[PDB]
Amino acid sequence: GSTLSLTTGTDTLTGTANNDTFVAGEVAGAATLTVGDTLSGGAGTDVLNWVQAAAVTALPTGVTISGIETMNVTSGAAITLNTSSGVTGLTALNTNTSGAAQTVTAGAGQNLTATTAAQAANNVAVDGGANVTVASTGVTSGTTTVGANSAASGTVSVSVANS
Amino acid sequence: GSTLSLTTGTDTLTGTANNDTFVAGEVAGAATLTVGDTLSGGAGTDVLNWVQAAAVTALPTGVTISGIETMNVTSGAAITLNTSSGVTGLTALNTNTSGAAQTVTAGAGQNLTATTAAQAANNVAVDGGANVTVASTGVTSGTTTVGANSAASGTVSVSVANS
Ligand SMILES: [Ca+2]
Ligand SMILES: [Ca+2]
Ligand SMILES: [Ca+2]
Ligand SMILES: [Ca+2]
Ligand SMILES: [Ca+2]
Ligand SMILES: [Ca+2]
Repeated sequence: GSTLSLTTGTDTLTGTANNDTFVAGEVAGAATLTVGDTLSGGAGTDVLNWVQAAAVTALPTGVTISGIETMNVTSGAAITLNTSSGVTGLTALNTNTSGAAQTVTAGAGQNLTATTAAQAANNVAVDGGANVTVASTGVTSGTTTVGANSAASGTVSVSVANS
Repeated sequence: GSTLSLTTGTDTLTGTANNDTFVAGEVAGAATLTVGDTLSGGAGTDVLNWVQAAAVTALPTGVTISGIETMNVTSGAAITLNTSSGVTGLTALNTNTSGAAQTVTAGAGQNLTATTAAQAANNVAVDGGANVTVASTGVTSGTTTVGANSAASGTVSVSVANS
């Protein structure tokens, strides 16, 4: 497939109907998933990689992801996002912190996986989704908490490591 | 092979499975190894050249280097990096200072070489790696120190010149 890059602007990106991958990285340390961004996939080998130094905070205004099967979200700080709306066609959501909190809610139909390194006193909380997986290492004080607001459609699989 | 250039953005670079070389220089004196950069090698003639006026500090968030055999790191200031993770497939790490400190840790299986010109009162400290080599010139006050925290798998070979 083809590889498509988001900018610090408003992007209107449309995939090849093939193995295509969407990059929502940084530009000068400025986020590229931004207001009004609309992304569209085509055929079923579609990936969105969202990577940011800054904390993920929510989906930004007017953003719509569609036809993209896998969403990877990685932050230098906390993640807080909800994906029960704006996002359609998403089978797999993977969220990644190292050393800060996570507060994620997925739509049913989406397999959530919340990987967290060096969790320390930070709290993971996840909700909704189809199959959920929590994978937390370096844990300490941190609560892990699943389905407190909305249960999973499928299986829960927490795992937690402490040193 | 083919020759691939990193930008001040998020790069998704994939080698030919051949003699390919990856350039991670500067753009306006802004680093090109940056958040979310993912690099991928293929076959075994793979080189990453990372060159920066600014001190090397750590691998940036979400960066994954993979399938790349040789990593060259050159800085106008200090180097501090650990490569026992994030980097996979790495047989050779070479780090280069001129007139500032070095604090490097390599994974076993990786041959470390820490070359330092005009060391002066700056301290070299290295750890881990397979074969390690320290090559220090213009030395003065500077301590040289190997395996204080983790020994080498193979041979140590320090050499130190003072004027
Ligand atoms: Ca597609
Ligand atoms: Ca954008
Ligand atoms: Ca698709
Ligand atoms: Ca880059
Ligand atoms: Ca290659
Ligand atoms: Ca290779």
